[PDB]
Amino acid sequence: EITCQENLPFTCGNTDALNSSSFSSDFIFGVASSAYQIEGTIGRGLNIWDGFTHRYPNKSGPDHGNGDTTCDSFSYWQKDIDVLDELNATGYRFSIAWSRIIPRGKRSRGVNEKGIDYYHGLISGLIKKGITPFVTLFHWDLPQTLQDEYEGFLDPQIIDDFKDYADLCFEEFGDSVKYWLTINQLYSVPTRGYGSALDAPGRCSPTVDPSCYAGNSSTEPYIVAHHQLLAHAKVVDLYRKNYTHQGGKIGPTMITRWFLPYNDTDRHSIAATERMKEFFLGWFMGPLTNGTYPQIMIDTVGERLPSFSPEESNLVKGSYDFLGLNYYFTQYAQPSPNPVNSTNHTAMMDAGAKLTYINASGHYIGPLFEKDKADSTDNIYYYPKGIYSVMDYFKNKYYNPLIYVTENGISTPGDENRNQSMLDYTRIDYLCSHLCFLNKVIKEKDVNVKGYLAWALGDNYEFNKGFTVRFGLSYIDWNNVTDRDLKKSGQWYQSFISP
Amino acid sequence: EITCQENLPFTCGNTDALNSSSFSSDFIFGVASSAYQIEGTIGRGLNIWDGFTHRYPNKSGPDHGNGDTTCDSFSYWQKDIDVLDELNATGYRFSIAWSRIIPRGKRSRGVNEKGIDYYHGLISGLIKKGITPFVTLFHWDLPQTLQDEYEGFLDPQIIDDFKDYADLCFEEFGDSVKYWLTINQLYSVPTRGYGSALDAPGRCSPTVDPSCYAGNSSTEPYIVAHHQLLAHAKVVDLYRKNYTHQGGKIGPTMITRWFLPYNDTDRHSIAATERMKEFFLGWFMGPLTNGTYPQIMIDTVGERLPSFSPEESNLVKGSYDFLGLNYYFTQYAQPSPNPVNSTNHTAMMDAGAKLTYINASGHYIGPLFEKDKADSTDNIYYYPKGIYSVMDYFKNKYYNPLIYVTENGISTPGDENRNQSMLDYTRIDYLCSHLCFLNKVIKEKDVNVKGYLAWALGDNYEFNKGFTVRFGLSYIDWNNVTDRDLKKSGQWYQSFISP
Ligand SMILES: *[C@@H]1O[C@H](CO)[C@@H](O[C@@H]2O[C@H](CO)[C@@H](O[C@@H]3O[C@H](CO[C@H]4O[C@@H](CO)[C@@H](O)[C@H](O)[C@@H]4O)[C@@H](O)[C@H](O[C@H]4O[C@H](CO)[C@@H](O)[C@H](O)[C@@H]4O)[C@@H]3O[C@@H]3OC[C@@H](O)[C@H](O)[C@H]3O)[C@H](O)[C@H]2NC(C)=O)[C@H](O[C@@H]2O[C@@H](C)[C@@H](O)[C@@H](O)[C@@H]2O)[C@H]1NC(C)=O
Ligand SMILES: *[C@@H]1O[C@H](CO)[C@@H](O[C@@H]2O[C@H](CO)[C@@H](O[C@@H]3O[C@H](CO[C@H]4O[C@@H](CO)[C@@H](O)[C@H](O)[C@@H]4O)[C@@H](O)[C@H](O[C@H]4O[C@H](CO)[C@@H](O)[C@H](O)[C@@H]4O)[C@@H]3O[C@@H]3OC[C@@H](O)[C@H](O)[C@H]3O)[C@H](O)[C@H]2NC(C)=O)[C@H](O[C@@H]2O[C@@H](C)[C@@H](O)[C@@H](O)[C@@H]2O)[C@H]1NC(C)=O
Ligand SMILES: *[C@@H]1O[C@H](CO)[C@@H](O[C@@H]2O[C@H](CO)[C@@H](O[C@@H]3O[C@H](CO)[C@@H](O)[C@H](O)[C@@H]3O[C@@H]3OC[C@@H](O)[C@H](O)[C@H]3O)[C@H](O)[C@H]2NC(C)=O)[C@H](O[C@@H]2O[C@@H](C)[C@@H](O)[C@@H](O)[C@@H]2O)[C@H]1NC(C)=O
Ligand SMILES: *[C@@H]1O[C@H](CO)[C@@H](O[C@@H]2O[C@H](CO)[C@@H](O[C@@H]3O[C@H](CO)[C@@H](O)[C@H](O)[C@@H]3O[C@@H]3OC[C@@H](O)[C@H](O)[C@H]3O)[C@H](O)[C@H]2NC(C)=O)[C@H](O[C@@H]2O[C@@H](C)[C@@H](O)[C@@H](O)[C@@H]2O)[C@H]1NC(C)=O
Ligand SMILES: *[C@@H]1O[C@H](CO)[C@@H](O[C@@H]2O[C@H](CO)[C@@H](O)[C@H](O)[C@H]2NC(C)=O)[C@H](O)[C@H]1NC(C)=O
Ligand SMILES: *[C@@H]1O[C@H](CO)[C@@H](O[C@@H]2O[C@H](CO)[C@@H](O)[C@H](O)[C@H]2NC(C)=O)[C@H](O)[C@H]1NC(C)=O
Ligand SMILES: *[C@@H]1O[C@H](CO)[C@@H](O)[C@H](O)[C@H]1NC(C)=O
Ligand SMILES: *[C@@H]1O[C@H](CO)[C@@H](O)[C@H](O)[C@H]1NC(C)=O
Ligand SMILES: *[C@@H]1O[C@H](CO)[C@@H](O)[C@H](O)[C@H]1NC(C)=O
Ligand SMILES: *[C@@H]1O[C@H](CO)[C@@H](O)[C@H](O)[C@H]1NC(C)=O
Ligand SMILES: *[C@@H]1O[C@H](CO)[C@@H](O)[C@H](O)[C@H]1NC(C)=O
Ligand SMILES: *[C@@H]1O[C@H](CO)[C@@H](O)[C@H](O)[C@H]1NC(C)=O
Ligand SMILES: *[C@@H]1O[C@H](CO)[C@@H](O)[C@H](O)[C@H]1NC(C)=O
Ligand SMILES: *[C@@H]1O[C@H](CO)[C@@H](O)[C@H](O)[C@H]1NC(C)=O
Ligand SMILES: *[C@@H]1O[C@H](CO)[C@@H](O)[C@H](O)[C@H]1NC(C)=O
Ligand SMILES: *[C@@H]1O[C@H](CO)[C@@H](O)[C@H](O)[C@H]1NC(C)=O
Ligand SMILES: *[C@@H]1O[C@H](CO)[C@@H](O)[C@H](O)[C@H]1NC(C)=O
Ligand SMILES: *[C@@H]1O[C@H](CO)[C@@H](O)[C@H](O)[C@H]1NC(C)=O
Ligand SMILES: O=C1O[C@H]([C@@H](O)CO)C(O)=C1O
Ligand SMILES: O=C1O[C@H]([C@@H](O)CO)C(O)=C1O
Ligand SMILES: [Zn+2]
Repeated sequence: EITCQENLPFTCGNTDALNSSSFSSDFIFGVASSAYQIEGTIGRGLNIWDGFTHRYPNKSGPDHGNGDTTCDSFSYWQKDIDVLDELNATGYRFSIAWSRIIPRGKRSRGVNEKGIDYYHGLISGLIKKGITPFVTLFHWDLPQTLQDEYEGFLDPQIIDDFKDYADLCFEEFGDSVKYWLTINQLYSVPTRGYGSALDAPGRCSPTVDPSCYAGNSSTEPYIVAHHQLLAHAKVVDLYRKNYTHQGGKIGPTMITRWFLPYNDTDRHSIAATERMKEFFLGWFMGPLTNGTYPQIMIDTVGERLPSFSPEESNLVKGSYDFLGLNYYFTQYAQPSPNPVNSTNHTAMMDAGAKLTYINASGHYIGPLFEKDKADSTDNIYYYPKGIYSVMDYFKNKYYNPLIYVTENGISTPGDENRNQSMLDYTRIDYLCSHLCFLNKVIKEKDVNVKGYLAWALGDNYEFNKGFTVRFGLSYIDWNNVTDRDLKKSGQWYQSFISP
Repeated sequence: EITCQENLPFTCGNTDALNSSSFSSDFIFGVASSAYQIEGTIGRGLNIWDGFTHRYPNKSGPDHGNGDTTCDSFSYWQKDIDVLDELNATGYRFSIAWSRIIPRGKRSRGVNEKGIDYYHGLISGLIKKGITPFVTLFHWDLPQTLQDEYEGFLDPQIIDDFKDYADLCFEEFGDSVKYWLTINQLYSVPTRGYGSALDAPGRCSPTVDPSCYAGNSSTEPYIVAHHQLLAHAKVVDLYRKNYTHQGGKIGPTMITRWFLPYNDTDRHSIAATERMKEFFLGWFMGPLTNGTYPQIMIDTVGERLPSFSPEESNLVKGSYDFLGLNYYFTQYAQPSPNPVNSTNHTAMMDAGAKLTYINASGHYIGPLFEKDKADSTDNIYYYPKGIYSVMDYFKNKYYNPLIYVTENGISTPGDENRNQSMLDYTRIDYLCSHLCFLNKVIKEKDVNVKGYLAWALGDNYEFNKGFTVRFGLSYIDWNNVTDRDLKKSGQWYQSFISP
C-alpha cells in the first residue's frame, strides 16, 4: 500500500523510498522547455510573444524581461543536452519555434533552412544520448505576421497555416520524433490572450484593460478555443493519414487543475466545483472525446459558443493518440455571478465560480506554490493529491487515455542569491510529493500514464514574470548564460532516476 | 567675402564670427531624430528594424544594441521639446513610426488611436514652443507584417499600403504639420537593406553574406529603389491633390555626398567620379526631375533596371515641393571593375568606382569623421566644402530646388566617459565648419536653402552601431535615460542660434 504526504514536511526526497524503480521499467522521466522561453530571437522571425512583450513591457514581467536572449539555447543547445545526459533523462519536451522554421508564417513564402538545421542537430543530439524527444509544435509563439494579417487564432485562416507548418515539421523531423504535441495548454491562449489580456496577443474588452489594442473578452476566448480545436484536429488528421509510416503518436496539451468545493457541505459550492471541471477541462476534452462542448457550456454560453458542423465534430472527436497533461495546482470553487451584460464580462465568468486556495473554514489547501508580493492574499498554494485526482478523473471521465505528464514544477524567487537558488529544497519537495501521488494513482487506479517531464530543464524567461522567478532544475546566471548547473533539485532528480 | 576653413584647426565656433544672423531672417535652425532610434517599442507594433536587430544581433551593433528602449522618447517626448526650447530651435525633424499608428501595416486592419494621440501631443507641444515640425513618414521602420506578407518594398503592393498610411498621417496631423518628408535617404534601403544586407531587412545574394535569408544583390536594389520612387510619387500626388488645403509642402530625403577624383589628372578617375554622381544622386534625382534614370545607369544596368511607364514617369517627375538633403561626407572615386557575372555581384558595383578618403598622392580629404577600430584604413574623414559643392550641384543640375538640410552631424565614441562625451569640441568643429560653407554657398551661388537640422537632438540607437557611438547635441545616460543634457556642442548651438 502506498502512502503519500499532502502537507509539510515531506520525506519523499529520500530515494531509498521513492525512485524511478518505483514506476514501470518503460516509464519516461525527463524535463521540459519551450522555444520562446529558452532560445532567443537570433536566427528567427518575430512572433506575438516578441510583439506583446515589446508593446506591453509591463505585462512581460515586473522586470520588463523578455525572450530576446534568455538562456541562449540557440547557441547552447548542447549544454541543454548535457544537462539531460547528466540526469540520465529518457525524455525531453521542447518546442519548435514556428518563426524559426517559417519566419513568414505561411509555408509557401519559404522556409528557413538554417532553422530546420538547428532542430535537426538538437534532435540528433538527444537521440544519440538516448533521450526521447517530445516536441510541441505550438507553444504560443505565433508568427507576428499571422496575428497582423488575420489576428491569428481569431480567424479560421489559422487552420491551414498551422496545418502547412505541422506538415513541414513531420516531413523534416518525424523520421526521428515519435511524440508530438500540437498546441500547448489549450485553455491558456483563449483566456489569457483574448480574455484577460495577460498573455499574447493581448486582446480584451475595453473596460477589462484599456491597454488592449482590440478585442472582446466575452466572445473571443470561445472563437479562439474553437479554432484551436479545429487546427489541432486538422493536424492530427494530417499526421495519422499522411505520416503513419513514421510510427509515432500525437496529442494536445491540456493544462489541468483539480477543483474542490470551497465548502464541501454546501450544494452551491459543490455545483460550482463541477461547473469548473466542465468549463476548465471539458471545454476541450468534451470536443476531443465526443465532438461537442459540455452541455453546461452550451446552456450558459448560448450564442457565444460556436457550433461544430458534423464534419468538424467528426474531425475533432478522437483527435489524439495520447494527452499531454500539465499539472501544477488545485483550487477551491465557490459560486459567483455571471454578469453577461456587463461591459467587463469575460468568458471566464461563464463558469459561475470564484477560485481560491483557502476554503470556507480557513484551511489553506497545501504548501506555498507562488508568493504574490503585491498581494499576499493572492498567493498560490499547491496540493499534491491533485495529480492523483486529475489522472483518476481523466481515466474515468475521458475514456482511459494514454497520458504523459508534460509539465509539473514550481518556481523560486529571482530575488534569492545564487546560493539560495541552488539550495532549492522547496522544489525537491514539490516534485517528489507529486511523483509519489503519480505512482500511487498509477498503481491504485491503473491510469495509463507512461512518462513525466518536470518543468523546467533550466531557468528561463517565465511568461508574465520575466526573470523574477526561476523554475529550473538547473541554474542559469543571467550575467553569463552559458552554464546550466544542477541545483539540489536536479541532483536529487538524478538520484531518483538512477538510484 | 566669406572665407571658410577646410582643415583643423577651425575657428568657426566663435559666435562673434558665425551665427544665425549670418543667414536670412527666416532661416530655420534645429535638430533631427527618427522614431526607431528614439521612441522604444512600447505602444507600437513590430517593424523590420526590430526584426533585423533581433534576428541578426551582430548586425544591429557591436554591442548588439537595438531600439527596444533607447532614450524612451515615448515616455520623455516632453524632455525632447525641452531641449529644443533650450536651444531656441525653430525646427525639429522627427519621424512617425508606421508601426505605432497602423501596427498591422494595412490601414483597413485598424489604427492605433493611442499612437495617433502620441504624435498629436508631440506636435502640439512643438508648435506651442514655436518649433516647426518637419515630419518624415518613413524612416526605414516598415511594419514587419508587410515585409513578411510581400517583402515590403520589393513588391509593388507597398505602393498602396504606403499611400493609405500617408493619407492617415495627412488627415490626422496635416492641419499642424506643414513640412513632410516621404522616405528617408532613398539610396540607403536599396543598397544596404537589399545589396550588402548591412541594414534591415537584410536581404542579399548568398555569397555576399550567407546569413541573408533571401535575396539577390544585383537585382533587388533596383527593384526596391523603383518601388520607393513610385510609392514616394503616389504619396506626393495624394498630398498635392487631396491635402492642398493644408498649405504645406512635401519632398523626399536624399543622402548626398560629394565626389572628387582620386587622381584629378587621370581621365579614368575623373570618369568614375562623374559616374558616382549619376549612380549615387542621379539614380533618384533623374527620376525626380525628368521621369527617367540616368543614361549611364540605363546603359550599364541594362535589363536589371526597371522602366517607368509613361504614366509612372509623369507621376514621378516633379514629385517634390522641396528636397530634404542629408549631408555627412565626401569620397574620392577611382575606377573599379563591374563583374556582373560574379555570384557576389552587387548593384553598388555597377557604378564602376572604388571610394576612398585618401587620394592618389596620399592626401586625406579632411578631419576624422568616424574611427573604425577593427580596421583604421577604413576610417571615414569629412570635408566641409562638400556641403557647398553638393548644394551648388543641386541648384545647377537639378533645376534650382528648394532645399532643407535635414541631417548633418558627427559621432563620438561610446567608450568615452560622460565628461569626455560632454566635451564634444569635435562636434562643434564639424557643425560650424559645415554651417560656414552652407552660408557661403547660399551667398555665392544663391542656392535656395531655407533650413538646417543637425543630426541628432540627443544620443540614440545608431543604425548598425548600437550605442557604441553618440551623435547627440545632448547627452543621454543609458543607465537612466530621462535627462537630455546639452553637451558643449548643444551649448554652442544655442549661442549660434541666439547670439
Ligand atoms: C455527445 O455528443 C452527442 C451528439 O453527437 C450529444 O447528444 C446530443 O445532445 C444534444 C443536446 O446537446 C441533443 O440535441 C438536442 O436535440 C433535441 C432533440 O431534437 C431531435 O428531435 C427534435 C427534438 O424535439 C428536433 O428539432 C431536432 O431537429 C431533432 O429531431 C433539441 O431541441 C435540442 O436543441 C435545443 O437545445 C440546444 C442546446 O442543447 C440549442 O442549442 C438549440 O437551439 C435548441 O434550443 C438539441 O438539438 C440540438 O440543437 C442544436 C443544433 O446545433 C444541434 O445539431 C441539435 O442537435 C441531441 O439530440 C443529442 N444527439 C443524440 C444523437 O443523442 C451528447 O450529449 C449528451 O447526451 C445527450 C443525451 C444529452 O443528455 C446531452 O445533454 C448530454 O450532453 C454528447 N455527450 C456529452 C457527454 O456531451
Ligand atoms: C529625359 O527624359 C527624356 C525622355 O522623356 C530622355 O530622352 C529620351 O532618351 C532616350 C534614351 O534614354 C531616347 O530613347 C531612345 O530613342 C531611340 C530613338 O527612337 C525613336 O525613333 C526610333 C529610333 O531609331 C524607334 O525605335 C523608337 O521606337 C522611337 O521612334 C532608341 O533606340 C533608344 O532605344 C535603345 O536604347 C535604349 C537605352 O537608351 C534601350 O533600353 C532600348 O532597348 C534601345 O536599345 C531609346 O529608345 C528608348 O528605348 C527604350 C524604351 O523603353 C523607351 O520608351 C525608348 O524611348 C528618347 O528618344 C528620348 N526621348 C526624347 C523625347 O528625346 C532624356 O534623355 C537625355 O536626352 C536624350 C536626348 C538622350 O541624349 C539621353 O541619352 C539623355 O539621357 C532624359 N534626360 C535626362 C537628363 O536623363
Ligand atoms: C458550509 O455551508 C453550510 C451550508 O450552507 C453552512 O451552514 C449553514 O450556514 C447558514 C449560515 O450561513 C445557516 O443558516 C443560518 O441559520 C441560523 C440558525 O437558524 C439563522 O439564524 C440564519 O439567519 C441562517 O439561516 C439562513 O438564512 C438565510 C435563508 O435564506 C436560509 O434559508 C437560512 O437557512 C444554515 O443553517 C447552515 N446549514 C446547515 C445545514 O448547517 C456552513 O456554515 C457554518 O456552519 C453553520 C452551522 C453556521 O455555524 C455558520 O456560522 C458556519 O459558517 C458553511 N461552513 C462554513 C465554514 O462557512
Ligand atoms: C595621376 O594619374 C596620372 C595619369 O595617369 C599619373 O601619371 C602617369 O603615370 C604613369 C605611371 O603610372 C605614367 O606612365 C609611365 O611612364 C613611364 C615613363 O615613360 C614608363 O616607364 C611607364 O611604364 C609608364 O608608361 C605607361 O605604361 C602603361 C601604358 O599602358 C601607358 O601607355 C604608359 O603611359 C604616365 O606617363 C603618367 N602620365 C602623365 C600625363 O604624367 C600619375 O602618376 C604620377 O605621376 C607620373 C608622372 C609618375 O611620376 C607616377 O609615378 C606618379 O604616380 C598619377 N598620380 C598619382 C599621384 O598616382
Ligand atoms: C461582445 O460581442 C458581443 C456579441 O457581438 C456583444 O454582445 C451583444 O451586444 C450587442 C450590442 O448590445 C447585443 O445586441 C447582443 O444581444 C449581444 N449579443 C450577445 C451574443 O450577447 C458585446 O457587446 C461585445 N462586448 C464588447 C465589450 O464589445
Ligand atoms: C540575380 O538575378 C539575376 C536575374 O534573374 C540572375 O541573372 C541571370 O542569371 C540567370 C541565370 O544565369 C541568367 O540566365 C541571366 O542571363 C542573368 N540575367 C541577367 C538580367 O543578368 C542572377 O543569377 C541572380 N543572382 C543570384 C546570386 O541569384
Ligand atoms: C527504490 O524505491 C523502492 C520503493 O519504491 C525501494 O524498495 C528500492 O530499494 C529503491 N532503490 C534504491 C536503489 O534505493
Ligand atoms: C502599464 O502599461 C500600460 C500601457 O501598456 C499602461 O496603460 C498602464 O498604466 C501601466 N500599468 C501600470 C500599473 O503602471
Ligand atoms: C496528404 O498529402 C497528400 C500529398 O501532398 C495531399 O494530397 C493530401 O491532401 C494530404 N492530406 C491530409 C491532411 O490528409
Ligand atoms: C467590473 O469588474 C471588476 C472585475 O471584474 C469588478 O471589481 C467591478 O465590480 C465590475 N464593475 C461593474 C460595473 O460591474
Ligand atoms: C562565462 O561562463 C562560461 C562557463 O562557465 C565561462 O567559461 C566563461 O569564461 C564565462 N565568461 C565570462 C566573461 O566570465
Ligand atoms: C542510466 O540509467 C540506466 C537505466 O536505469 C542505468 O542502467 C545506468 O546505470 C544509468 N547510468 C548512470 C550513469 O546513472
Ligand atoms: C553674428 O555674426 C555676424 C557675422 O556673420 C557678426 O557680424 C554679428 O556681430 C554676430 N552677432 C553677434 C551677436 O555676435
Ligand atoms: C554573425 O552572425 C551571423 C548569423 O546571423 C553569423 O553567420 C556570423 O558568423 C556572425 N559573425 C561573426 C563575425 O561572428
Ligand atoms: C482623393 O480622396 C478621394 C476621397 O477619398 C479619393 O476618391 C481619391 O481617389 C483620392 N486621391 C488621390 C491620391 O488622388
Ligand atoms: C567576391 O567579392 C569579394 C568582395 O566583393 C572580393 O574580395 C572577391 O575577390 C570576390 N571573389 C570573386 C570570386 O570574384
Ligand atoms: C534618473 O534621472 C532622473 C533625472 O535626472 C532623476 O530625477 C531620477 O531620480 C533618476 N533615477 C535614478 C534611479 O537615479
Ligand atoms: C529667441 O530667438 C528670438 C529670435 O532670434 C530672439 O528674439 C529671442 O531673444 C531668443 N530667445 C532666447 C531666450 O534666446
Ligand atoms: O494551473 C495552471 O498552472 C499554470 C501556471 O500558473 C504554473 O505556474 C498555468 O499556465 C495554469 O493555467
Ligand atoms: O554618406 C552617408 O552618410 C550617412 C552616415 O554614414 C553618416 O554617419 C549615410 O547613411 C550615407 O550613406
Ligand atoms: Zn527586443
